[PDB]
Amino acid sequence: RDFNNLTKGLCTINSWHIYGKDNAVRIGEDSDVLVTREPYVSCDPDECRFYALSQGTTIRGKHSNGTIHDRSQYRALISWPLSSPPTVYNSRVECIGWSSTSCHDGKTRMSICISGPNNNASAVIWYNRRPVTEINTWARNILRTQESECVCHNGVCPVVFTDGSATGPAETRIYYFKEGKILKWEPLAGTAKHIEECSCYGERAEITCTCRDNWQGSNRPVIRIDPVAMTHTSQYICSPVLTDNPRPNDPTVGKCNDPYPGNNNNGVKGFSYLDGVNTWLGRTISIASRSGYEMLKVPNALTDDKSKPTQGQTIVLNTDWSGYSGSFMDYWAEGECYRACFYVELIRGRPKEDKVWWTSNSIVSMCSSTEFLGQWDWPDGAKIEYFL
Amino acid sequence: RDFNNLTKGLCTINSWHIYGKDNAVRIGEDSDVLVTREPYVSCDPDECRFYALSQGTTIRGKHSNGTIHDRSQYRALISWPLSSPPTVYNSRVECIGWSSTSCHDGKTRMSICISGPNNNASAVIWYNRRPVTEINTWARNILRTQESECVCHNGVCPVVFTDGSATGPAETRIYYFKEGKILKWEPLAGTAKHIEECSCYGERAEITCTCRDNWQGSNRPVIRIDPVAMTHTSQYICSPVLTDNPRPNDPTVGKCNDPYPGNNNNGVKGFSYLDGVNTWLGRTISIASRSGYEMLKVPNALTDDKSKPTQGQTIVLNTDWSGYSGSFMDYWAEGECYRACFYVELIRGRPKEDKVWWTSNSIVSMCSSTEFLGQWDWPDGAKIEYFL
Amino acid sequence: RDFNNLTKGLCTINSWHIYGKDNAVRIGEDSDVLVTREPYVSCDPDECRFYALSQGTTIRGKHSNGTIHDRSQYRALISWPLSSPPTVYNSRVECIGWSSTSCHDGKTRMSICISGPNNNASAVIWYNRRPVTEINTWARNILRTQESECVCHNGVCPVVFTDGSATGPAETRIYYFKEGKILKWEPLAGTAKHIEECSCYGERAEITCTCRDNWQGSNRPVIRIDPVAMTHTSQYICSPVLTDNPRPNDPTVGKCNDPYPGNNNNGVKGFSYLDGVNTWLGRTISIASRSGYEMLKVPNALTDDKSKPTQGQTIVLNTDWSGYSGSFMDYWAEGECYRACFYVELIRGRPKEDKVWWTSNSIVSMCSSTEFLGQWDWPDGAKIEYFL
Amino acid sequence: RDFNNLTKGLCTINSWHIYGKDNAVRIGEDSDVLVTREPYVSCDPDECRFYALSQGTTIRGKHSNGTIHDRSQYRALISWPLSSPPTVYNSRVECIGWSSTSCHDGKTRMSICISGPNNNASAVIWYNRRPVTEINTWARNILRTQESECVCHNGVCPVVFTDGSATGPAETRIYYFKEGKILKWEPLAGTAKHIEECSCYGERAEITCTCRDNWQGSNRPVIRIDPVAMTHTSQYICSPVLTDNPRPNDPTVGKCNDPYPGNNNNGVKGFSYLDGVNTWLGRTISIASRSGYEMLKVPNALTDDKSKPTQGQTIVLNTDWSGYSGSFMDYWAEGECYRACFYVELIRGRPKEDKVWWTSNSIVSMCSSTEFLGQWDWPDGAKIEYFL
Ligand SMILES: *[C@@H]1O[C@H](CO)[C@@H](O[C@@H]2O[C@H](CO)[C@@H](O[C@@H]3O[C@H](CO[C@H]4O[C@H](CO)[C@@H](O)[C@H](O[C@H]5O[C@H](CO)[C@@H](O)[C@H](O)[C@@H]5O)[C@@H]4O)[C@@H](O)[C@H](O[C@H]4O[C@H](CO)[C@@H](O)[C@H](O)[C@@H]4O[C@H]4O[C@H](CO)[C@@H](O)[C@H](O)[C@@H]4O[C@H]4O[C@H](CO)[C@@H](O)[C@H](O)[C@@H]4O)[C@@H]3O)[C@H](O)[C@H]2NC(C)=O)[C@H](O)[C@H]1NC(C)=O
Ligand SMILES: *[C@@H]1O[C@H](CO)[C@@H](O[C@@H]2O[C@H](CO)[C@@H](O[C@@H]3O[C@H](CO[C@H]4O[C@H](CO)[C@@H](O)[C@H](O[C@H]5O[C@H](CO)[C@@H](O)[C@H](O)[C@@H]5O)[C@@H]4O)[C@@H](O)[C@H](O[C@H]4O[C@H](CO)[C@@H](O)[C@H](O)[C@@H]4O[C@H]4O[C@H](CO)[C@@H](O)[C@H](O)[C@@H]4O[C@H]4O[C@H](CO)[C@@H](O)[C@H](O)[C@@H]4O)[C@@H]3O)[C@H](O)[C@H]2NC(C)=O)[C@H](O)[C@H]1NC(C)=O
Ligand SMILES: *[C@@H]1O[C@H](CO)[C@@H](O[C@@H]2O[C@H](CO)[C@@H](O[C@@H]3O[C@H](CO[C@H]4O[C@H](CO)[C@@H](O)[C@H](O[C@H]5O[C@H](CO)[C@@H](O)[C@H](O)[C@@H]5O)[C@@H]4O)[C@@H](O)[C@H](O[C@H]4O[C@H](CO)[C@@H](O)[C@H](O)[C@@H]4O[C@H]4O[C@H](CO)[C@@H](O)[C@H](O)[C@@H]4O[C@H]4O[C@H](CO)[C@@H](O)[C@H](O)[C@@H]4O)[C@@H]3O)[C@H](O)[C@H]2NC(C)=O)[C@H](O)[C@H]1NC(C)=O
Ligand SMILES: *[C@@H]1O[C@H](CO)[C@@H](O[C@@H]2O[C@H](CO)[C@@H](O[C@@H]3O[C@H](CO[C@H]4O[C@H](CO)[C@@H](O)[C@H](O[C@H]5O[C@H](CO)[C@@H](O)[C@H](O)[C@@H]5O)[C@@H]4O)[C@@H](O)[C@H](O[C@H]4O[C@H](CO)[C@@H](O)[C@H](O)[C@@H]4O[C@H]4O[C@H](CO)[C@@H](O)[C@H](O)[C@@H]4O[C@H]4O[C@H](CO)[C@@H](O)[C@H](O)[C@@H]4O)[C@@H]3O)[C@H](O)[C@H]2NC(C)=O)[C@H](O)[C@H]1NC(C)=O
Ligand SMILES: CC(=O)N[C@@H]1[C@@H](O)[C@@H](F)[C@](F)(C(=O)O)O[C@H]1C[C@H](O)CO
Ligand SMILES: CC(=O)N[C@@H]1[C@@H](O)[C@@H](F)[C@](F)(C(=O)O)O[C@H]1C[C@H](O)CO
Ligand SMILES: CC(=O)N[C@@H]1[C@@H](O)[C@@H](F)[C@](F)(C(=O)O)O[C@H]1C[C@H](O)CO
Ligand SMILES: CC(=O)N[C@@H]1[C@@H](O)[C@@H](F)[C@](F)(C(=O)O)O[C@H]1C[C@H](O)CO
Ligand SMILES: CC(=O)N[C@@H]1[C@@H](O)[C@@H](F)C(C(=O)O)=[O+][C@H]1C[C@H](O)CO
Ligand SMILES: [Ca+2]
Ligand SMILES: [Ca+2]
Ligand SMILES: [Ca+2]
Ligand SMILES: [Ca+2]
Repeated sequence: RDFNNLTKGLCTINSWHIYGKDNAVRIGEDSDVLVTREPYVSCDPDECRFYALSQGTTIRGKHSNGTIHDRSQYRALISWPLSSPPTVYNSRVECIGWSSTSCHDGKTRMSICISGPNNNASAVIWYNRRPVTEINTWARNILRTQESECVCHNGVCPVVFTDGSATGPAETRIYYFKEGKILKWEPLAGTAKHIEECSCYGERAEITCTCRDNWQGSNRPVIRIDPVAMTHTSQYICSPVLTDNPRPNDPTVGKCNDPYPGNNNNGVKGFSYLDGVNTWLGRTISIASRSGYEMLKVPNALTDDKSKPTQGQTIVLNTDWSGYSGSFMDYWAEGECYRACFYVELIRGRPKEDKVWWTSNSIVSMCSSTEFLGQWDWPDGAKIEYFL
Repeated sequence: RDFNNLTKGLCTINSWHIYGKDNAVRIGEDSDVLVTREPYVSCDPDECRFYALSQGTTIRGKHSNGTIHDRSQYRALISWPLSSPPTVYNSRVECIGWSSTSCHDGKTRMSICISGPNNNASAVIWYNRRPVTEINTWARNILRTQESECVCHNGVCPVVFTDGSATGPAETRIYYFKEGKILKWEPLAGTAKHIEECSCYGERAEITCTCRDNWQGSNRPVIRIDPVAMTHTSQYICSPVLTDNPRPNDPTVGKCNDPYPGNNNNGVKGFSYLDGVNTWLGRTISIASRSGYEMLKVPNALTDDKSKPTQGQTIVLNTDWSGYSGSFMDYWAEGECYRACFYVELIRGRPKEDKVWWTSNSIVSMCSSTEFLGQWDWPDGAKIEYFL
Repeated sequence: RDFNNLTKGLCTINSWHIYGKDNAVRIGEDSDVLVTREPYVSCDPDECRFYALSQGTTIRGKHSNGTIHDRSQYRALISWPLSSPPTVYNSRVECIGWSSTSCHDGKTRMSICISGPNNNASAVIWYNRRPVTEINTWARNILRTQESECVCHNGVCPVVFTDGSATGPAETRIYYFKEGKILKWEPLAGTAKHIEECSCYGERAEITCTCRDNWQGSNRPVIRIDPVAMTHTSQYICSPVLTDNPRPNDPTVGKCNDPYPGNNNNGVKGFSYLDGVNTWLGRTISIASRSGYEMLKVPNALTDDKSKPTQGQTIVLNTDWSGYSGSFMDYWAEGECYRACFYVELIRGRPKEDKVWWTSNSIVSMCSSTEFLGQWDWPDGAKIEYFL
Repeated sequence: RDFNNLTKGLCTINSWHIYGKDNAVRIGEDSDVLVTREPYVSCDPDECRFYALSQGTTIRGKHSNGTIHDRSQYRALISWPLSSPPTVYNSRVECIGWSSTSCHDGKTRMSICISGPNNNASAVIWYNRRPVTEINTWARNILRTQESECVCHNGVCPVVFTDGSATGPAETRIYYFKEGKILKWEPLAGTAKHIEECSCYGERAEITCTCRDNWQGSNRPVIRIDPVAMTHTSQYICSPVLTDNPRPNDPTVGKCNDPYPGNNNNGVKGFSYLDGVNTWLGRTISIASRSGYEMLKVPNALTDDKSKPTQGQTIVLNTDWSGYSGSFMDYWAEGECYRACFYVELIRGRPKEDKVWWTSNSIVSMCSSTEFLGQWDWPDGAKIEYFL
């Protein structure tokens, strides 16, 4: 009925409780589960759902052969009920394409899918399940966006896009949408040197995005957006607790306004919640591959170039595969504060498990507790050998 | 609540963006997907859906053997959520039969299915999911209709039917329905010499249908209908850019009031949007078979017998199978103009791929953009060899 | 909102048009379709659905072995969307048991299932999807009811039950329900000598049921019920056009108040519409087995012991299996009269096709037209050999 | 709209009628049915549903190997339509974990899942499908709860938890929730010496729970809770009709305030309805294993240490497997009294049927009748050999 406004601050994060888990690959071993990757979670005022890019085949289907590839005509943004698997029979298609974002503004949902060949991609912006706006590639090199939910304030839903090189300077733009229409866009500003796959959350009328510097940075760039003034800035997380992957070993002092060097041309989508002493960072446990996942409480990580962990929680053991992770919150829960949440994509199959011809994932997701809860670990749980 | 009125003109068509794609044959390789053909798309005020004639079997089922045949007791008009595949578990049956049309008048949906043996077929007209009117065969030779959506204006939904020869003069009638009841019908008038499978759209209180002259014409007949006066006329697209299939090579000058010769007794359902300089024609790229699909901007194609393309867009490469194509619009979108849309049926299996015993299709669909968007191609994507 | 009242007469029946067909056995060859038998159709004010007794297994499942048996703990009344098949994933369970009826009174649905061993069965009467009343066996011999929809008038929904011998005198009772509670019951009166499986319809405040005399009659008993006075009478169809199965050949004169002899201890559920000159009878074409199905217009069949057909329609060829048939109408359609409808169960498998270990059916259903429509035939369409 | 209040007494229980049965294992032999255990039933004001702990795999799936284990990261509370099976495509996930309860307070549903390793488990309390409260393990030994529905009165929904030894003293707490928040909790009081898996029901503003003393008792402990004062007491069922399993043979005199000895360190979840002369107890027929199930009318069982059966009903024969059983009622049915209901879990597979590698169940459920209804027995019905 009214546009949602970001009027609350973050709740105190003292631990993470289990929120949703779909066990998709385990169940998909013998049921009609779509192959996916690049999942996320997003809430409407009455329902929270799982989202992902389908590969337009089931995991047991012969067409799963080749699904390591990221961009094909057979991909689509799909959504499905929380903690169910993305099946053929219960998945709703939001739009067609191989890069996406989606968010509800309090009245209805905007969803964005990019499709096309590398040199001629375009974004279609859907609002209230109708296409409204289209945006053509500006740099003719894989126009691409967040792969997790956007955030809205009073109708204004900013979205970060990047078009251009994955291994050198690219052209990043912030579009400010309302009802699916472009109110304004700006080129990237501040000191972030490369931006991909922003993970965003909203509190007290401000939107914070933690992104992936694929080119040089093992610290993560951060964009902070004012959705009333429609202006932004960017920097890196200052902390020596480095949160991309792959990455070098943690130093004692990080970098605020430049990429922390050591790994070039690679990375993973990730997120953080940056809120003074209430600051938690996600990362893979391995510095080498997408294995393991932990949350670390790192007070003032954004602004303190020597901040180190004061607390932590294991999400996925380093003997289990992880993948993309990102932020969402239920902006429509009752209560005085917004409860931080996140998901981790648990990638199975290629390239690490190459006895199968497919790549897919399942999802685990947690939200914060003000309790100090006991931890478990949350692996995908499938036995690859069953698929041989 | 009120009947919809065609009060808008067409938006400017500067390119086509991806709208929906179900990847049915790829997914159907290992999931319970119904065999179909003759698909289309149609919008209600709150939802747009895929439609097709089911063959009353799954593609992996042994009963798919023989589904090259067009008319059996096991066919039905089914609909299903946009870009999902037509599965056993998510397909809604509209009515029983082997030829159909369907359209929403703003209050509720009329759907029409024809069934019966060739010499004794009948149409049942459903309105608000109840049968209301029945129409018996008048020429005792395969009573048949549009195979794509009809259009309504103030409750009046005209529908084109043909009964009689596919290879000689036949009896074409235009019925004017309201709430499922016959207000009036007229025999075909104007200069179109044979009519099948009209693809219709509505703008500024007028309904334009592009049809298939199966008997002699490689140019397409056009019926223009006034749904207030309930009168119509017909002619052919004047343009030398010939849009049936199979067809001869394009000439320099077309024919306005007669079939353009060169191919007899064959054709394919197709469509155009005819709007002065804003005129786009669809066709197969091959002149010989249902391969490839392109959109061509052909200014004043309807009225200019020498008009040639000023712009174009590839939809399906000539190394991929196409099939039937037709028009629909979301008459209930917000905004100042109606956004032209279309689908292309991507036929797989027999007769061209005869190593399988079945015939089926999947669907791709696009709508117009006022941007000049980059193009991709959109094949079915299934590997027939997986089905061997 | 209000109880429905039977305030209309029957429409003129000049032919039958196709209404619904689920092709369940064809589709069930390779999808998760439940084994059923004893199907029917029943309308709510907003929706008409298919109903049947499930056998609590799929047709391809190993537990379909043995489903020739009528009464087990694994049966339930299920319903599902019109013309879809009864699948595991789309079938709604109404209640548990192996004999049923169901009807909507304009406010909500009453459904009745009987379960139990032969000597200790009981009916549970559900209303608004809650159990309300229970009725214990009175004759300790397979308490059983209509296997097709009941009819309501001003809240009053009479239902016919029989308890006792299938091959001799039994105890038949008519219960008058309102909101699931017993207002009254009466023992069978009039001249019908044995009653099973009544097929009912309602017009002008009167409910007519055509039933099965399993003991002696090849003519069908008829119960006429006044749902305001809650009284009834019974007789047989007088016509020599005999409509049970198996049966002797048709005579020239039938019997009004006694069973027409020639076949003992056997029969099939069937129906008629008895409305003066507007009278149509259903029967199997074979006098020997459940093969073929036709509708015959037999003016004054109920009251004229020499009435013969003046018109007819083939529904199922005598080279195709039929089965149970029964009546329903959409009491909530718009218009001045009620449109007669019926279904025919198309039984496949045992005992006639004993190369499979299962028994199941699919459904075909038609409603009357005031047109003289062309006829087709409507077989199940499955190839038993595919199931070997 | 308003919180439900327990304002009715129990209806007179003269027998039990069949309520729901899903036949899950029979159907699951060839369809995508999830492996479960620990099922129950719970009503909302408009719908009653089946609930269970999923094992995050189908029964035919290779991941069903190992599902004898109770606690894994792949378990979740799921619900699904009454008498349908828990399939991949129709099961709704309530929350993630391996121990649960759920109840509707008249406005919305509270659901509670516990997850974690044995020494660090936590409960998450969901209300209106959002997480609201979290409770950390207090005794670091498998925090666990009812495995059947809780009961609410005026918003207050008490829940029994136990943390600590299964074979010695443990710490049992009663939490009083409202809108998902903790109003109060108390440590267990009264004379019950060990509490697990309480089966609860509500009448005349009082909640009665029959539980499992795993440590020493073959009589069942009972907790009676006042949800207005938020206080409780506990004792055992006094009756010599002993209702745990395994158990010694029935004596002539039971124990009111102590465990009846004979079996240590084992038991099964069960229930009773304790209402003076209207008192019925459930138990397994075997004293040795979870085989058979009967209901016994035992007047004043709670308070009379010599009470013996005056009536009974067989639910499951002693030649069929049973399992957990528990109580629920439809608090929103019309009428002057609440109708007692219960379910029995029918466990199949390991450890008793060890030719399969899985453990699963199906469900049967009954409600009371004021009639003296004939009895049937209600086995799972699957043939284990089909799964070999
Ligand atoms: C039941 O559940 C409980 C709740 O989960 C669980 O208790 C939790 O236990 C976990 C696991 O131990 C704790 O997480 C750790 O937290 C560490 C920080 O806390 C320490 O440091 C603080 C600041 O000085 C102290 O305040 C704090 O003390 C207080 O709390 C204590 C409770 O544990 C209590 O006993 C104390 O007396 C006191 O009150 C405490 O001493 C955190 O540092 C640690 O993370 C590091 O270690 C992990 C390896 O285990 C790494 O995976 C992680 O990445 C961090 O180390 C890496 O990075 C650092 C920063 O750069 C580097 O310095 C390190 O060298 C290391 O770097 C290497 O590895 C990297 C990752 O691979 C790589 O990138 C680098 O390049 C390099 O190779 C962990 O998060 C959690 O906080 C506890 N929670 C609570 C509320 O207590 C309990 O155990 C369970 N109970 C049972 C019975 O099972
Ligand atoms: C990224 O995305 C971009 C957007 O899609 C894409 O750019 C697009 O490129 C396509 C593919 O080239 C363009 O489509 C073509 O459009 C042609 C018409 O445009 C020409 O002619 C105009 C009129 O004289 C000129 O105004 C126009 O110039 C302007 O625009 C230019 C941009 O391309 C610019 O460079 C110019 O300087 C200027 O500003 C331009 O010169 C259209 O004619 C063509 O269709 C024909 O060709 C296809 C074969 O390629 C056939 O499949 C098609 O059927 C048409 O040819 C057939 O039919 C004609 C009519 O009868 C016959 O004359 C021909 O002989 C031929 O007939 C044979 O074949 C038939 C079909 O099989 C058969 O039936 C016959 O019997 C016979 O055998 C095509 O549609 C598109 O317009 C561009 N869109 C835009 C906005 O620019 C860009 O390339 C992508 N970028 C990258 C980097 O990949
Ligand atoms: C396109 O669609 C059209 C619409 O469906 C279709 O036309 C229809 O054609 C069917 C099939 O022929 C017609 O059904 C038949 O109707 C017969 C009754 O009509 C006749 O009798 C009337 C009364 O005297 C005449 O008024 C009537 O004449 C009028 O209409 C004519 C149109 O056909 C027109 O030409 C005339 O000039 C005139 O205006 C007409 O003469 C009906 O009797 C018949 O049923 C019997 O026959 C079937 C065998 O074909 C049996 O299966 C059926 O059971 C009936 O016969 C059995 O039972 C009788 C009663 O006891 C016995 O007397 C018989 O001996 C026989 O009994 C044996 O078999 C039993 C069943 O197995 C068994 O139980 C017994 O023991 C014994 O063994 C049939 O229903 C239909 O009415 C036409 N509809 C219309 C509107 O015209 C048209 O053909 C299709 N067009 C094309 C081009 O394909
Ligand atoms: C059609 O449907 C009808 C409705 O279901 C069905 O009739 C029902 O029949 C069942 C099965 O017989 C009845 O259930 C039994 O009820 C017994 C109690 O009723 C008796 O005792 C009363 C009190 O003295 C008498 O009032 C009562 O008489 C009245 O009713 C009669 C109707 O049957 C009528 O004929 C009379 O004239 C009169 O009006 C009647 O005499 C109940 O005791 C019995 O339960 C015990 O027996 C079962 C074994 O069959 C055990 O499984 C069960 O556990 C109970 O025995 C065990 O426990 C007792 C208590 O400790 C011990 O004393 C026993 O020794 C025994 O203990 C062993 O076994 C235990 C379990 O394994 C073990 O734990 C122990 O350690 C030890 O090893 C049973 O519930 C039902 O009440 C009838 N219902 C009605 C309304 O009539 C009818 O038969 C069907 N009709 C047809 C035609 O099929
Ligand atoms: C899931 C998994 O086995 N992760 C291990 C981790 O347990 C660990 F052994 C590791 F060496 C690592 O990268 O930390 O190697 C991973 C595999 C490797 O980095 C890419 O092949
Ligand atoms: C899909 C496909 O292969 N189309 C080719 C086109 O690529 C092309 F090669 C063609 F020759 C054509 O008709 O244009 O032949 C088609 C096949 C043929 O016309 C019928 O067999
Ligand atoms: C379906 C079918 O084949 N019906 C034929 C009918 O075509 C016919 F040949 C018949 F002889 C008949 O009963 O009319 O026999 C049926 C089979 C038989 O009565 C029982 O086996
Ligand atoms: C289902 C079943 O066979 N139950 C029988 C009962 O029929 C019975 F024979 C029994 F001995 C019993 O425990 O009563 O043994 C059960 C199996 C045993 O207790 C554990 O293996
Ligand atoms: C939480 C848990 O492990 N519950 C299991 C249950 O899954 C189930 F497996 C079970 C059982 O079947 O007996 O026992 C309980 C635990 C007992 O109550 C002893 O404390
Ligand atoms: Ca990087
Ligand atoms: Ca032609
Ligand atoms: Ca008979
Ligand atoms: Ca015990």
